Amino acid sequence: LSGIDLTDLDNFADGFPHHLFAIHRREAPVYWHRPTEHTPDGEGFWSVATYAETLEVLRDPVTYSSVTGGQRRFGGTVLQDLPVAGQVLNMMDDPRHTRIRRLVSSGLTPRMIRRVEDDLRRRARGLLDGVEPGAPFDFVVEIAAELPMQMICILLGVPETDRHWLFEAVLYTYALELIAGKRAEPADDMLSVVANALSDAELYLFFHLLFSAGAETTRNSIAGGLLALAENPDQLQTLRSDFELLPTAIEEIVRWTSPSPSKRRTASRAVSLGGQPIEAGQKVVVWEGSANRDPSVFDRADEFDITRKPNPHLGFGQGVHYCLGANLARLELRVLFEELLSRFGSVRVVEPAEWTRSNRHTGIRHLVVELR
Amino acid sequence: LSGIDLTDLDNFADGFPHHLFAIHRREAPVYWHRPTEHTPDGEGFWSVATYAETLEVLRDPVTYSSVTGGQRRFGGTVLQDLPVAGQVLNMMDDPRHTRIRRLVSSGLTPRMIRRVEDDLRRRARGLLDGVEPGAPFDFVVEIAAELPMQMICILLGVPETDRHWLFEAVRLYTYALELIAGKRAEPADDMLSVVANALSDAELYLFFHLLFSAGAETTRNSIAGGLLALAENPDQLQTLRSDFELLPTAIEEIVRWTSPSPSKRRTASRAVSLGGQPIEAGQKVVVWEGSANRDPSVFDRADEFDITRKPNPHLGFGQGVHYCLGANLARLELRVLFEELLSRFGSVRVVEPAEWTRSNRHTGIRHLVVELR
Ligand code: HEM
Ligand code: HEM
Ligand SMILES: O=C(NCCCn1ccnc1)N[C@]12C[C@H]3C[C@H](C[C@H](C3)C1)C2
Ligand SMILES: O=C(NCCCn1ccnc1)N[C@]12C[C@H]3C[C@H](C[C@H](C3)C1)C2
Repeated sequence: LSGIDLTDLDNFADGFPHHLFAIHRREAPVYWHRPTEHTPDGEGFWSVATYAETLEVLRDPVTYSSVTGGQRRFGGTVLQDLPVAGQVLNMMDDPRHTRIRRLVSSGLTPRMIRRVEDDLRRRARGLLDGVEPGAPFDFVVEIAAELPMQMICILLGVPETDRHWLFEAVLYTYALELIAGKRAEPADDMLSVVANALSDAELYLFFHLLFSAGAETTRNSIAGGLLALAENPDQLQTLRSDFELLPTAIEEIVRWTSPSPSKRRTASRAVSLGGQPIEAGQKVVVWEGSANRDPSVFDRADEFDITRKPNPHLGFGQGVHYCLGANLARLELRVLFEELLSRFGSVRVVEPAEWTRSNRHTGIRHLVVELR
Repeated sequence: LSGIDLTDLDNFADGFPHHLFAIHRREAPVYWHRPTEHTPDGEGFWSVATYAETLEVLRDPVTYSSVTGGQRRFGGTVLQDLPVAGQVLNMMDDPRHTRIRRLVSSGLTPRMIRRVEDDLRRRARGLLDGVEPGAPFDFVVEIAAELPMQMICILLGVPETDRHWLFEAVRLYTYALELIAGKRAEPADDMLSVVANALSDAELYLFFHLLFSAGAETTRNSIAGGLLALAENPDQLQTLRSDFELLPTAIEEIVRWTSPSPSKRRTASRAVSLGGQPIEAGQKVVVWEGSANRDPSVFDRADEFDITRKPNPHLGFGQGVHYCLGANLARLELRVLFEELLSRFGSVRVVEPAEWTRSNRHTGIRHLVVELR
């Protein structure tokens, strides 16, 4: 561990480095990672690689704050200190977090869910209908990105005409206008619900939180799922032959892909974690991408198994900040794989996957496939 | 004023709308501007167009906070509330403001000012030597942008080889964080090192951008606007070019006239009256130095450009505790550029109408096509 820099992004250029986290889990489940030239803020942090200790952190939001602690001016939930701490739902503590989470949730109505589902089924059908069997194409650009971006446009009440403003961005001006329109005439969408309850800055952070959940996190689960099934063709065949297995399979996709593999917190008081003495103000990073392959908890943790049960993965978090979009993500994955696997039992990856170079997101930038 | 929206940027796309602000000074020096669809946050604000009241706000930083007030979560010094309030020098209050201000000015050493000056003189001479007389060219892109960007690169300690990251932004984020890390590893004789080695990466980046803004936006705009004004006033151009002893007075007039940073926001921290109106804690207050700088109660012939204007107690660099730390650097940029240009050229023709930036926070020219002879 002394020689491994978890802030050196070159270690993440080829995917999540499971082999380095095996070392971390074995040698030091909780340890103090000194800063290097790559480390945000020039400051060390506690690094947590195992499941039980990761959950200890997640389940104690008072001790392990999503805002700040000690004399630290601001923290948040990424390793770099950010002044947006406190001002966006994921970087918020109680009592404000409970209120705002209730407000956001109030906008995820049964009708919105059906609106998303109806659009997703039509769109996924159309996209998969236009695939040329056996012809190579980039699955990330042509399919994986499109579906969840349209979902988030529907949640945010972005008119169909204006969705180009969002896509081209993967903006501020358009979002502020969209925000002012909804204050003017409230509309039946989540951006309207939050805008008519907050500053424009807070609204824009919310906007980007969800644009990120779709554009990035959900897209990455989709592409990663296709790659995992491509690597496990026997499992692909089993799954396509009985979609009753799909909900269980989707959970394994999220555990395996862990698209959001790390979180930061800030200790608010002295505390002992994994036998280590944490001080008020210090940064703690948990690695759900490592917890999710902890062999203390998951049998054959380094194998993809679409039947895995139980599957208590931390891919959508755990506790008070648990992913509000978890079921939307599941719905995207379910519909996409129904339409894809109904059509195609052969998935060949024809160039090596190109990964995003990040320790905050595990994502595939390009995945060139042929479907038959 | 009932039919005027000072938050509608269509009103600022052609320069600062001096006509609207003459109406504002006449009708209601201080008044409550209701929000429109263009108004940040959907919230009204007090708008302050006259010199006396502008000055009064600037000079009372306890009442008129640069952070927040009342129950408001965060404010800052633009109309939109920003969560960077409290975390960058200009959006800070005492006691932290004083500490950080002194830190930053400790880096404006005589040797740094010399480094800037020696570079400026060389580059300004190079650039003007390169001009083809009579041939049209974009003064903003070719000259007015270049000089002050080089200045702020010197202040922040950006190696000449990495200066393109900044020019191409006007990728930078990533570069700035590596530059910050390098100043922590190996302290250098520059302003960024001084601040880095006294703060989070965020805070340092916000400081980096503050100075970057100061150079690439505000100083650039003074230079381009100063040339436009001289072009519009050719007799004064001639008088100036005959006697460079007039330059210091002229430069103050350039700053008054151009008012490159023509508005500021504050947040009231307590109940107070301004211009005979009651302000309550939490309420936004926007002052318009661009307007104050043409208030006829203070400036004779206020709507006329006069290079000899004395006195000239303009608010173009602020006033009170947040007064521009770069005032002498901006004046130096202006002085060298106009020495060098007016030495060579007594004829300045603007050949395409000026293209203005669309903003009520900055008054600046995006393109200014000139011929010099
Ligand atoms: C496969 C896709 C997704 C994954 C893996 C994922 C993962 C996560 C995780 C790990 C957290 C916990 C954050 C923390 O502990 O600090 C979270 C929170 C959150 N997610 Fe997702 N997410 C996904 C999709 C979405 C979608 C589509 C939405 C759209 C509604 C969404 C909205 C949210 C929100 C609003 C939070 C913050 C909840 C709170 O702090 O109370 N997520 N997500
Ligand atoms: C013609 C060019 C410039 C103009 C018109 C200008 C204008 C201003 C104004 C109006 C303020 C007051 C802000 C407030 O009251 O909220 C200010 C502050 C400031 N200026 Fe400039 N500026 C110019 C160039 C520069 C330069 C070249 C620097 C480089 C050091 C600079 C550095 C600063 C700093 C650091 C502050 C904040 C000081 C504080 O908050 O304590 N400015 N400037
Ligand atoms: O914090 C997140 N995403 C959390 C992890 C991914 N996710 C999103 C929803 N479910 C999972 N995103 C932002 C995006 C912008 C705006 C704010 C603050 C900074 C900058 C980061 C939020
Ligand atoms: O606040 C200013 N500029 C003040 C007026 C221009 N100026 C600068 C120095 N003298 C004059 N700039 C920032 C630039 C970035 C980073 C912080 C906060 C936001 C976003 C705005 C500062």
